[PDB]
Amino acid sequence: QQDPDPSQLHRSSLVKNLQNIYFLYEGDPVTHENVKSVDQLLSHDLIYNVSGPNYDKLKTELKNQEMATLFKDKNVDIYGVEYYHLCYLCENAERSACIYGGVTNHEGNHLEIPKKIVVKVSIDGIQSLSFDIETNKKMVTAQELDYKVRKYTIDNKQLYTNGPSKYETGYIKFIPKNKESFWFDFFPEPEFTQSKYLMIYKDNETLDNKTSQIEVYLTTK
Amino acid sequence: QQDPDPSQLHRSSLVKNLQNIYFLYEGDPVTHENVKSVDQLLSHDLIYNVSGPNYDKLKTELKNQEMATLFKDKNVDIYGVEYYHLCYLCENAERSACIYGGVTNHEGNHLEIPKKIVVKVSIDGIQSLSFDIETNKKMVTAQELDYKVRKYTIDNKQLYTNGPSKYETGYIKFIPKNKESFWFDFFPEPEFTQSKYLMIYKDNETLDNKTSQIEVYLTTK
Amino acid sequence: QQDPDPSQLHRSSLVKNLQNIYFLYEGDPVTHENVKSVDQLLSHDLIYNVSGPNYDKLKTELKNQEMATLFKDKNVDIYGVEYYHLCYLCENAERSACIYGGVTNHEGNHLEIPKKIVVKVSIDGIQSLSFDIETNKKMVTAQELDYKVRKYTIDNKQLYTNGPSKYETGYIKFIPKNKESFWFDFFPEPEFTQSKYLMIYKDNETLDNKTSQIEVYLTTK
Amino acid sequence: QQDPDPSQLHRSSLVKNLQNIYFLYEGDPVTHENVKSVDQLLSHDLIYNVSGPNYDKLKTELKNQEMATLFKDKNVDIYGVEYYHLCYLCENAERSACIYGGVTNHEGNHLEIPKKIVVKVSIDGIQSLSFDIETNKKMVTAQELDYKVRKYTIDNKQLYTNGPSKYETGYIKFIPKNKESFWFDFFPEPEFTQSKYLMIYKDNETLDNKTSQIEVYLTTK
Repeated sequence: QQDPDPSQLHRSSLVKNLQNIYFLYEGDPVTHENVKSVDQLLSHDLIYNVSGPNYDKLKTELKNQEMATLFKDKNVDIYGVEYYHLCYLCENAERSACIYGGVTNHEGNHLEIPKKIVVKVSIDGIQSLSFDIETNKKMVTAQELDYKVRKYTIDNKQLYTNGPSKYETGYIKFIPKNKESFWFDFFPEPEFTQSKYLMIYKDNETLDNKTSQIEVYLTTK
Repeated sequence: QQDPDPSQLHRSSLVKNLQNIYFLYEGDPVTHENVKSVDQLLSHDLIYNVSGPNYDKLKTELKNQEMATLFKDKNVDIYGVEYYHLCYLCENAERSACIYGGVTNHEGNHLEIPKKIVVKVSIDGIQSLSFDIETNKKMVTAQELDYKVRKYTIDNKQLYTNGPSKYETGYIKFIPKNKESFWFDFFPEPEFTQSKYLMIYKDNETLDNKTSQIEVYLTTK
Repeated sequence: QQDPDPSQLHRSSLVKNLQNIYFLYEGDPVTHENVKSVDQLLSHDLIYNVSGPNYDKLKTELKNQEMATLFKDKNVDIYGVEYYHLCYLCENAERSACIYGGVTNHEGNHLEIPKKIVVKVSIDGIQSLSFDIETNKKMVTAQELDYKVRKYTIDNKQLYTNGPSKYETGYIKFIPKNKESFWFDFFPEPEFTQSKYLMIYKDNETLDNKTSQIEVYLTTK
Repeated sequence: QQDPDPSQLHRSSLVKNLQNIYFLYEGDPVTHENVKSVDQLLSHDLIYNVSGPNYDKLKTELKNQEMATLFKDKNVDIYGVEYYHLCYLCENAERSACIYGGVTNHEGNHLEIPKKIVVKVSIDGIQSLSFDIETNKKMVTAQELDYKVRKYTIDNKQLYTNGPSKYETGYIKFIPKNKESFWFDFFPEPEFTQSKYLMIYKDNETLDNKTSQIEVYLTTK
């Protein structure tokens, strides 16, 4: 998925209700360890009886029925950026949260020593700096890492606010060692929803954290 | 409103998902001072551009169009028990909260010193102890008084928990000076939703707090 | 009930999307004979696996838990005014229909030949129209008779159109023999929902069709 | 669409509620000629003030923001398989219908005489039948042609029933003179929703009806 050409990046200043992007990235992510599914709603999601602040039932929509049946009877670890508005999990659940992807096998995936990852960060075409992020998994979802990056960038250089952004465009690029690199745009469409926007994590793309690489590109104005 | 015949109270051991009542009275209420509505969905509701931890638009459903148009353009104070599940306010709002009633005119309703109200509590027929709640309004909603009552007994007598209750039945009774006593059952029907249950606050019933009385009847059954 | 003051009646000229009331009463009602409930979502409702043009699951919301368990294991006949928008039944049902009340015991309730009931229509204080409706039930819901009456004047006197009504106010008055008269206002509040408006049927009010009388009062403009 | 691998096809006998695919193709399609969008909910959709039975507001979801804006101000023709369950268009619309794609420019896309297209059907490896479908458009969406192929095989060869299908697997393959051939699975995943399934039409794929071929492949258990 070679890189976006300028015109291909969503312009933050046309976005309406941009704060709903901020709330996803400024808050805490959903994280659970050594859990196993207890039901599913469609054939391509799995439902977990886990709890966090604001929820006690968590649904994740994966790539298709084959990925879901895969993880269904497996103890896994989860790390997702959740939403509530338009989250659908069970007719009787009043405190549910939803994510896409963020699923990995627990058995064996744990790192005693946490791998630190360099985040090369560019602005208006020049590298302005970098920062490290850390993960405890040998094989991590690209989602878990895109979040740690945006959370840091939000609180350190105001990537998102409860309001307008400073940057016009932005995307994060995951350059695996092995195949095709791939990117995510930091801004949604003018009129969007948190659930449609997060579909970027639905592919459950997981990648070797010792070998991969992370680049971020932003523009001002 | 004749007091509950015993076969008229809801049995807690029959409630599915009773923990959803717990979250309502254990968490903080929604409060705003001297605010004005900015819109409405239906004729009997009012929408406020106000914020709290998980929302930034708040809707109150009042008794009928009459009552909503009565407060529509007034500066009011809001004291309410809010819900998110099944809360509908606007097609574009992704961070909404909803309540029933809880509205009092702001201007001239403030007490300079809080008024204590004695709350008598009975368990299996015996007067077991009294505690006080407080309010800053001369005219307060039964709702504000009911929430403070239930918050205090959830954290001190374990009225509710994330799971079953010590108690089989319970209700709170208001005895106004000027008129008819009324009461609210502390447990919903077996299969309920928080929005349906909170409708006890829809009529926006308000009391003179200097002269109101509160009694609570709980059974251990 | 006390007959309505003109100030109590809703002015149709104030209604937004009045055409939503038209579709309810121009369309076929939902009817089924000798059936029994198979489930329920909440305690005040009953679900029937019965079919019509556009649905294969039908939910009826009754007065309270008491009334729903009263009819839960009985063979009943159903006669309702249904809606789709905001109809909630089951997470797995994509073709649902919803009504309020309209439920009657089937055993012994059928009449050999239809019982005709006269409907007196006053327009602006002058009663120069009479028409009949008929039912196959000895104890019929007000709902059934009311649909009957509104369907007839929608097509005969243009009570409703896909647009405004030539009538400003209008209401139907049921007059039982033995007990209390009561009425339904033909127009809803300015901004409403079909689900909200149809609650006039939730109490499942049933009467003797041999003896009950019907009057309708409309005002032009 | 690389032609399907036998393991890539969805087996109809695993599907829960296959009748919900049946009602989409046995029912009439939504068709409108020379209409112009009027609004939009999200950037990738367009809403049309058009009617049909059961609806008076129609929404189509296209590929993305660029596609909605391409047709936004255009007079277009619409031909789509509509759904109601989980269709959202507006907070005030109680009668809406939704589709994916199905949009073609109106201007000079019409044909004096319907183009007749021969449909090649194979069943378990042998081509046992050919029938004709027809379109009035020069450039027609694949959606429109699939609808006609399917309405035909439902009514004549039992492709779908209010119950299971006579076929275990099924797909339709489109072969455009020029570029890449593509195909659609006649069957959904086991637990599905109509809304998710119909996304096979979201990309609004369109082809020249004079030079595109339709081929149908079915297997029995």
